[PDB]
Amino acid sequence: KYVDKIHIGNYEIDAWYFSPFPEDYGKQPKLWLCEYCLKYMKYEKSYRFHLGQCQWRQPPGKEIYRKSNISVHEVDGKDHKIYCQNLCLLAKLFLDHKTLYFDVEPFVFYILTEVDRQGAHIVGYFSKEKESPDGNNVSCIMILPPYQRRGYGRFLIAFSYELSKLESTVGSPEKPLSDLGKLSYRSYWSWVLLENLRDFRGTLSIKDLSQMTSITQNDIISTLQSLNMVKYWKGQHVICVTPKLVEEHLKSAQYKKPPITVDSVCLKWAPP
Ligand SMILES: O=C(NNS(=O)(=O)c1ccc2ccccc2c1)c1ccccc1F
Ligand SMILES: [Zn+2]
Repeated sequence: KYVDKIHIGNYEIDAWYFSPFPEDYGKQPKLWLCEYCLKYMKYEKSYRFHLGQCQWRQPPGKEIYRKSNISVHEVDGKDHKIYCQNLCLLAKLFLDHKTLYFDVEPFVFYILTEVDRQGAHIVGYFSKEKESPDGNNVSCIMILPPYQRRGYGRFLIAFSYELSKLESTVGSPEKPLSDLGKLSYRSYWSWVLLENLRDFRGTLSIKDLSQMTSITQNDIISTLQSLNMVKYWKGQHVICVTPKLVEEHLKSAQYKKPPITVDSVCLKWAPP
């Protein structure tokens, strides 16, 4: 009755949540998605026919990042409506709190792919309001289950701050965050802040850290609290940490997997 399993690329993936594909699509045992155009289909036969015919081998929009075989495409919801609606219905299978699937025009979508000889394979994405009244620099972020916990979520979170830095603005993801989203942002913020506290030497204040990283002061402060690296004095949070304790944290298991890093030399972007 609801869609409970999809086939995309060479993956079969079980759903985590309800997504409002049309009812007739839910009745089938699996929904079959083209991994390049994200068209959803009811039958293995319509899928195989589509695979032989569809000419797309990467997302639409502009390739604003490419380094080796990792790419990001910026897709404006106005310009590529059906692709963006297909993407938001795919995403809602894995996101409990996303509420927007059809009214995609106010958004831009950043699609992460891993490229081989056959084409550019979707890993995940984040959407971003073109104008955010609350200064959200991500609306929803989703990594398909077979790619989770493999460094791609860290990449996309960093990429969203690389956009904010080019916009000279701070930003924070829209709440609520998933359980894995919370842990991922906390760990990302902790790494970034701890690296800056090692590097600039050298009394940076919180407002300094916010300008260097585009992380809001509130998210810097909550992170520093979790790390016990702030004192409070006459109504003000103040950084309080030794170079040794910064190094103890940076040496922890949390930060030991080799990251896929955003190389800003490979990012081609200016404010929309
Ligand atoms: O797949 C994910 N997270 N896991 S991850 O491997 O990309 C990751 C995420 C953040 C990290 C921060 C510091 C050190 C290593 C980190 C590794 C993920 C899924 C949904 C939403 C956000 C996410 F980030
Ligand atoms: Zn297709």
